[PDB]
Amino acid sequence: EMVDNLRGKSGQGYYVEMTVGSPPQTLNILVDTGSSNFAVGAAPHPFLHRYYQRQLSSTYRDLRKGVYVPYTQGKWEGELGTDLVSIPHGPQVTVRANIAAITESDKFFIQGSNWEGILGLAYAEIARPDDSLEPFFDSLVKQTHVPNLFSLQLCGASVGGSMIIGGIDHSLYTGSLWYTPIRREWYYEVIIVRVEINGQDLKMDCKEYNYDKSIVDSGTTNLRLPKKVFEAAVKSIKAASSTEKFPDGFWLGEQLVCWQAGTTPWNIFPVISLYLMGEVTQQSFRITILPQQYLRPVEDVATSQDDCYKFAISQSSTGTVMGAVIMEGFYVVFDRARKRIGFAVSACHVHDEFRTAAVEGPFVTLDMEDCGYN
Ligand SMILES: CCc1cn2c3c(cc(C(=O)N[C@@H](Cc4ccccc4)[C@H](O)CNCc4cccc(OC)c4)cc13)N(C)S(=O)(=O)CC2
Repeated sequence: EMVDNLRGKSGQGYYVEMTVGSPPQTLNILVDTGSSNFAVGAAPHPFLHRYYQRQLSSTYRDLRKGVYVPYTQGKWEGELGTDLVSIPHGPQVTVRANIAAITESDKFFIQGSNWEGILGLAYAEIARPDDSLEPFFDSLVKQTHVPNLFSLQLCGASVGGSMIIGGIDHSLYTGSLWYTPIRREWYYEVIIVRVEINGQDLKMDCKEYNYDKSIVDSGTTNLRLPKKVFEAAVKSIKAASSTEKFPDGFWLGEQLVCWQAGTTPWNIFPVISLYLMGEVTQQSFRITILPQQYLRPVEDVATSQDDCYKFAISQSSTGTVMGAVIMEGFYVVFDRARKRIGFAVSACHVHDEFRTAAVEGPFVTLDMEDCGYN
């Protein structure tokens, strides 16, 4: 019943339908494992088709406290309160939850995105103003009998997917689920132990891959990498694809690359393998990323004699972010109850006739180094 309950536009997030207040007000809400505040547009905005009207909800309670939340992209400010919330195509329950009513924002809402708010699915430790503001999923678990776990199947301009709350839907993946430990419960922080481009190790001290943290983040589009790792990755992808020369602006994500419709040279771009820490000492597994994932299609009727793409790997000063283009084609299980993240090949997996995205292991390392940065 919960399958295919996500929609979205490429590069603009995935959202689920929710209702807030009594009587229920329907809003589309972006699913974000990279933050912990539930917030909704609550005042008119040029890019909002609708917004939360507190005056029409008898169950709304003002907490008489303001809140400000800056993301990597965009920021908003709002007023804290609580109200009743439901998920029409999720669990059939109603819970009272904290809600930030967004009254002002900057570069947060996206023109034509079809969502009006954001659902932060991470832990209280990174909630604003502080960790006493209980996140939605915590409220959901406390107030209902829903198991402490959710899974995301994000599929690759209209896109779709499934958010399954309370369990795992085996129809959504094939093969085995591999688990990596959640290192610390704030973001969904994980540990990358090795990175290869077309089978070739980048050969860095593995702490570099996790400077200063690595997270799984559905609310971020790109694979974001620490500067040192980003430069190494680009050098290696350039080398692999050297049969064609692209403008420096493409690698900086400032420019599109286009080919005649249907002629994208996928084969000249390498597969990227990210090895994640396993649940056993010095063991790991890898997820493999095809160019069909990290070259993101940019839909534009004006350019449609061609297929055009943006490079969806970018530089970070705040650690590695495994964003939506990494999650796409995998079934990702956020197993909060057992403090682990599971990965499996998704039913909507990425592949052509030569290569397939994969989740595989086990791999062993002799080096006994802890790859966590802290
Ligand atoms: C999906 C819209 C989007 C596009 N892009 C990006 C983007 C970042 C974020 C981003 O910051 N997303 C946060 C949520 C969000 C979703 C839609 C629109 C605006 C923001 C996400 O929560 C980031 N999670 C890490 C983080 C960083 C800083 C403060 C936080 O506070 C708790 C959380 C969103 C987009 N870039 C930096 S990027 O390199 O992935 C490429 C462009």
